[PDB]
Amino acid sequence: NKCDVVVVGGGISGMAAAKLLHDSGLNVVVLEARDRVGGRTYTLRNQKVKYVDLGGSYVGPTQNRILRLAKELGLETYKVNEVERLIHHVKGKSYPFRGPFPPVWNPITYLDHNNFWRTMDDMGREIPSDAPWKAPLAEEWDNMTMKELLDKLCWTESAKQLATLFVNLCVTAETHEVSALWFLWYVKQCGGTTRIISTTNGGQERKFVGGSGQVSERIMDLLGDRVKLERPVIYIDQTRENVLVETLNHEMYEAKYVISAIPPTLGMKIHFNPPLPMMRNQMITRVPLGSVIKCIVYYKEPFWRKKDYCGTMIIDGEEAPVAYTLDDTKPEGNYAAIMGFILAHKARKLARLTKEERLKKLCELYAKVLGSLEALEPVHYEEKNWCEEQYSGGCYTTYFPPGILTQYGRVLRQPVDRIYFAGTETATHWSGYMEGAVEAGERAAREILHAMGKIPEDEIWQSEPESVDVPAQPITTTFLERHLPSVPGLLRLI
Amino acid sequence: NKCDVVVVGGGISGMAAAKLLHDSGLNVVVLEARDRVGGRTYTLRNQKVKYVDLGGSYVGPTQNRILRLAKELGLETYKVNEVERLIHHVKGKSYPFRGPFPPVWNPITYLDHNNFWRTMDDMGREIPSDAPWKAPLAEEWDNMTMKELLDKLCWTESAKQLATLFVNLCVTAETHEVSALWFLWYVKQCGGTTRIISTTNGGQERKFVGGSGQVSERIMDLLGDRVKLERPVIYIDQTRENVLVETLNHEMYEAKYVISAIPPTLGMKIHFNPPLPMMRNQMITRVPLGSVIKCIVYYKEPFWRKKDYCGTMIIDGEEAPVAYTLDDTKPEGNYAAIMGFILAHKARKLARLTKEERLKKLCELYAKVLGSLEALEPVHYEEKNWCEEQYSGGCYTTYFPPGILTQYGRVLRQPVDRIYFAGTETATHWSGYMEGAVEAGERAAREILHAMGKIPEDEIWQSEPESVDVPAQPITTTFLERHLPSVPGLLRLIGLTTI
Ligand SMILES: *Cc1cc2c(cc1C)nc1c(=O)[nH]c(=O)nc-1n2C[C@H](O)[C@H](O)[C@H](O)COP(=O)(O)OP(=O)(O)OC[C@H]1O[C@@H](n2cnc3c(N)ncnc32)[C@H](O)[C@@H]1O
Ligand SMILES: *Cc1cc2c(cc1C)nc1c(=O)[nH]c(=O)nc-1n2C[C@H](O)[C@H](O)[C@H](O)COP(=O)(O)OP(=O)(O)OC[C@H]1O[C@@H](n2cnc3c(N)ncnc32)[C@H](O)[C@@H]1O
Ligand SMILES: CN(Cc1ccccc1)Cc1ccc(COc2ccc3c(CO)cc(=O)oc3c2)cc1
Ligand SMILES: CN(Cc1ccccc1)Cc1ccc(COc2ccc3c(CO)cc(=O)oc3c2)cc1
Repeated sequence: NKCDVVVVGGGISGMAAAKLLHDSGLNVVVLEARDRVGGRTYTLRNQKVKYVDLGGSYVGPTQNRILRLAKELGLETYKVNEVERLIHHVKGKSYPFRGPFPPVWNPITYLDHNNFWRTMDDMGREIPSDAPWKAPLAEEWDNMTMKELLDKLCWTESAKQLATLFVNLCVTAETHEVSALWFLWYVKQCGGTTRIISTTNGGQERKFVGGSGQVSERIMDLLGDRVKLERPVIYIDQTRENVLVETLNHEMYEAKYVISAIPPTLGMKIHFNPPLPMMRNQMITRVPLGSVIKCIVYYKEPFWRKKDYCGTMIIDGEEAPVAYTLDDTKPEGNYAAIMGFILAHKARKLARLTKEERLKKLCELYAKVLGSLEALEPVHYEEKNWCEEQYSGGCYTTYFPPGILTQYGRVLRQPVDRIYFAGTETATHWSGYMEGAVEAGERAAREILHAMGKIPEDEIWQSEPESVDVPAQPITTTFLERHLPSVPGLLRLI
Repeated sequence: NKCDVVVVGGGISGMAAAKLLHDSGLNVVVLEARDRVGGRTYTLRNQKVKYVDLGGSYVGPTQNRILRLAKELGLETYKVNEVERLIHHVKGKSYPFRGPFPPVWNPITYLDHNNFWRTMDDMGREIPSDAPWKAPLAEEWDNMTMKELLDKLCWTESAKQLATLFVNLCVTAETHEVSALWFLWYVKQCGGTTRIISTTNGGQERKFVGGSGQVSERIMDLLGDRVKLERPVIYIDQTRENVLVETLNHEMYEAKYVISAIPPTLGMKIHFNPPLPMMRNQMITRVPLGSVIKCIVYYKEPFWRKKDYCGTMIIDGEEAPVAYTLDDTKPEGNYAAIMGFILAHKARKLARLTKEERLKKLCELYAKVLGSLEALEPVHYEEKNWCEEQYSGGCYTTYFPPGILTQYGRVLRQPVDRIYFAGTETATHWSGYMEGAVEAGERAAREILHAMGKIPEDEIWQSEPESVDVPAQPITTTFLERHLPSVPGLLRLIGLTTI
């Protein structure tokens, strides 16, 4: 019935918001559509896997809010295995390498590849994190897909395939589907190409012991009966003195304020009175989520480490179901496993198959990439197709098609009367990640503390001290990386 | 509570479906979200306008189903005024012309222009109406925006600017927003470039006496109390023997089948049990509608006719609020009016102005374009911003961004258990129009008649006799239009001849 704030959605963002309001002395209710909390994080437990992250999993340096929240809740991290060599599989062959991205040996291709990622970072430096529509070339860049940008920029097929794989892996969408402006903002607001792609010293450095689902679960433990499971919100009425929020199971919640902590497009599942203003009414029809099946094959031992492979595979080409993998073995060396993503159009394609059919295809691919018959002998398999989730819409995050971010992007976090907007999509650092979810939940919470007169405006956005446990090292470039010419640049000099 | 078929949506599609099902003996209920039927058609009546269409309005040759439905309901059509000259306004100057598109005198530009719409129609013939994703180059065309297609095809800026305006007018979206495959399909399934753009012998030839809103209102008259206004559907449960459909005002309806006759993305407003299959689940987050404000400025007299202007203006330029107008004078010659569209990014930009400020900007534009100070003397104004409609999502219709139609297109009208899909977006001919609404509504109803064993499979898709009142002149080309080279084709002829 009555409270101070109703939070819609019990993902990390909603939970982080609810925890902050609760800790400040307000009465909060969290309305969650599903029979669980965690949303796009989900940790499955059984005896075969012990625990496995089937959704969001990795955290790394510069993600200081999720690390502080998780540490307070009593969680600890361990490092993803990256002691041995990475593998780039291209044109049916495996090339082992060390470092964040595969070395290029052909000198023309080297120039072209080097220029491409240098250029993504250069372009990013002109895009404000909190307002990408204010980039000097915002409209130009927003009216191009990433496919067009890559066709203009890449002179070699081989750099273009690498760059395409990069886009597919970062945002689980095809290059032709996404705005260039949006994608370039996305990379930049994670701290750039190196930081976004890297395990060591990057976004995939670490996992939580026991799974990331414990973040949402432990906050639920704190809030007790204030969290209502299987309460999908259908109706929010703001015509009266207090805000009225109705659920599908026929309950009514009354509050001074609401935090919407759901993906923007899932706003469509709610009937509003009065209707939303025009820009938000259209925006929420224009912002899909990507497509991904997360797949984990278990083995008796981490047999790849014997061949001096870490388990990371970057896999080129149309025929491979999986483009990217990481070692998902536990810290102790047991429950050996490879984690792989079936991305974008391959997710639509292979979802038709049975679970056993997908396992066979993955095992045969890994046998080829890792060069071991051991890969043909899985002891267990887990997978989740996030495309089929009614209350997520896909994974990892919301992508913006061409034209949308400049026309509608301004309204993402704009309050609608007494509704404030959270969700990772509204963050300005690591938006799309669990880190963004924390930033956005806590920021929306503090917007409401400010509307209530409890805090000054300058405390709505709060900086975060660096994690002592997971410090950031500088991102560096070499002299040659910075000043080698592009392919057209070399041509002009001839 | 109990019936044979619940129809969700009381637009033309829903009402056509419900009418067919009722006439064949079944017990139907229509659940409509709004306090009125008609959806994206809406006829306003007051003493200043008598009546005016603020949404869907025009019908034309080849739209035989809406013409038949309208005629059986006791409606009549009249011709939109195209007696005098059209105007093309570009770079601040007005160029009167006759015929469907502004003729191009600069020969190079002529070749480029000619080639552009010829290539639109050529590519269109590659694309099956009922399965655009089966075109031989479906993938390549779908992975491209219309902006990229026009940048490759137009060797002159003037052709490119005309092509851009064509896309904005047809689908109320920017060239960079829409899939090339989708747009080429959309045009082809309307009968091609000429048919879609034309007043005489095209989509905009006629209007209903009294407004298009009467189609929905008259079917509601025939169905009586079976139509339920202010029943937004929130929940559809298919787990039991009978389908359960729940509304926001707390009513439960129980049926054998459901027709969903709402724009695909407004399917998001419904919670499904069991959950939708993956492909539909994602598809309905990927298919927005366009952006338009429809504006009608009333004048003492249709003063433009006296200058030998019919009232049609094709207006190119960033400063121009309105890109296209038609004469909206009553057939009796009174309530003189100009109907205009504010399209795509201009809808967004100008929505933040007041009604009075928008009227002012339109008048100043019309005055310049028509060369007439009388345009600054309006007697009345009406407008409707469709972008602000919770239960439409925009107008005229749904567009597909790059990559969506090939990946998700095949599930648009794929039934989900005992839910069948209508709405104009699921039609194969004049999808996006009132015609497509009628086609899709009647087809979905007949899918259900087949499921119930009342008709054979070959009667689901039914052809439509040609209107005797609105006969279709065929679309013809001249020899020169068919065989004149493109710009790069001419350049090839030049390089070859000089060797
Ligand atoms: C799915 C996924 C995500 C993911 C990733 C891999 C996959 C396969 N890998 C990641 C990673 O390694 N590291 C990382 O930091 N993030 C990763 N991601 C993304 C990450 O999981 C997400 O950014 C994050 O979990 C998003 O959190 P947020 O709190 O913003 O959103 P959410 O989890 O979707 O929660 C929304 C909740 O709202 C409920 N809901 C939806 N509709 C309603 C209604 N109408 N009423 C009530 N509740 C509603 C949802 O059920 C959900 O719980
Ligand atoms: C908006 C517009 C449309 C239009 C046009 C100009 C404008 C500004 N010009 C046209 C023209 O000149 N000639 C023509 O043939 N078409 C033109 N268009 C398009 C035309 O209006 C539409 O194609 C057509 O009206 C679509 O009919 P359909 O029946 O397919 O779709 P609808 O009208 O949107 O009806 C949907 C109904 O469903 C209700 N609804 C929505 N959600 C719910 C829920 N959850 N529960 C119950 N009911 C729901 C809507 O309220 C609506 O009545
Ligand atoms: C193909 N690419 C080329 C390249 C790109 C940029 C700069 C230099 C070279 C190398 C590369 C290496 C590793 C990656 C991995 O990137 C990600 C990005 C986001 C995630 C996420 C998102 O949360 C989850 C995850 O499990 O793994 C990820 C992995 C991408 C691209
Ligand atoms: C700019 N263009 C150039 C061109 C386009 C194609 C072939 C040759 C030249 C000419 C032109 C002229 C008129 C039009 C008008 O097109 C439409 C399309 C759909 C509608 C619709 C859709 O319902 C409603 C309406 O009131 O007006 C429309 C008007 C478009 C294009």
